[PDB]
Amino acid sequence: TPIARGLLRVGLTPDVVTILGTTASVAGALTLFPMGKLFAGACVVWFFVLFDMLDGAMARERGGGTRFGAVLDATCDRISDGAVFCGLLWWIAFHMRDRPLVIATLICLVTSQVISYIKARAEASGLRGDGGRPERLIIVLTGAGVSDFPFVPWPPALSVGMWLLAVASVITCVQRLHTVWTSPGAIDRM
Amino acid sequence: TTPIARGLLRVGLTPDVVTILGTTASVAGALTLFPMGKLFAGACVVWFFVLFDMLDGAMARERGGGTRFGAVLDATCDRISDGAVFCGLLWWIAFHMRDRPLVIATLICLVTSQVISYIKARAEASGLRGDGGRPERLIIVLTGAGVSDFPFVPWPPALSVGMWLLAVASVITCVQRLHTVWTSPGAIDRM
Repeated sequence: TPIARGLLRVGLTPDVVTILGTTASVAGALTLFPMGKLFAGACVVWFFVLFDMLDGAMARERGGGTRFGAVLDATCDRISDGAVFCGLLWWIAFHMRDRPLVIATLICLVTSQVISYIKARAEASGLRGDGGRPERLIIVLTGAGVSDFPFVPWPPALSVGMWLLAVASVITCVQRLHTVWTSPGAIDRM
Repeated sequence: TTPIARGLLRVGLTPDVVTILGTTASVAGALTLFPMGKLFAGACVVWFFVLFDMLDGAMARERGGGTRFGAVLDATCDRISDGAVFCGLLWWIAFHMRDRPLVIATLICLVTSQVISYIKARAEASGLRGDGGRPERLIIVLTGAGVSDFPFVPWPPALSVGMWLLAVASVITCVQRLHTVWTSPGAIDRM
């Protein structure tokens, strides 16, 4: 929060900081992961996960965020996650011989979008759509970093990371739709 | 074509069930045919079930109302279905062609097909608008695919063309939609 104050000082808006963080996160994911630099990629993506929380600190230290800022931040989280899984997919698909893992990665790619989508769409209709994102990233990035750990790496960790997530994510989808289903007013006709 | 909705309502099928079955058939088709290189058949099937999913709305109108859950489920299903189309096409492109830029274009399409819808849903969740800039997206990629695998007289390049246009168009759409958020009433008031 002193960081947020100093970033305000220089002329950065919260929106600008989100876009730059997302741009840097995406570039990191798409530069490092396809090269097999999985640990470095993981550290950079975690960094910019954390660094993007500074948008809220900056908004608070300006007396307020905006609705657009909220929407932009969320959209950016989706873009950034898509980019994480796409970089990992590139490494996995073209530098390994684990097609089941390619499948698991694609499931993670799609479910990371859909899980968020269900929430936003549920809210757009006045229903709830949460339950079951930081921990999903924790799983896949820890798996990757350990797989490529600078010492005593455990290559299987990527696959374990991905497969767990893929299952966990699918369940989350089902869970979230259930929360939609059981929201008050969900079944009223209009 | 509301008598199909009439008859499916009679049998006891709700719009929600029809949406779930249509989406499942579309996903099975996309993930079964596209990775095999049967692009034309895959495009026909996906187009079929695109149209077949309109029957949920027909049933809702001829039922005195859809439901909120139904809307959410139908949209969620559209997202799943689009992910499946691009995932099957990607499998084909990535492992049975030698076109790395085309893989990139397909991944861009894969992600943007989600993000475009997301911007809309999230803006509405905040009381803003987030539309403008899907039917033509599928028209593009599926036409490219079907022509690429067109019976007897195929033109393979049509796939790469289809994807590359879509990828670009899709990126354009994303920024357009955010602009519509930005210009929504109340969007930039600080709170």
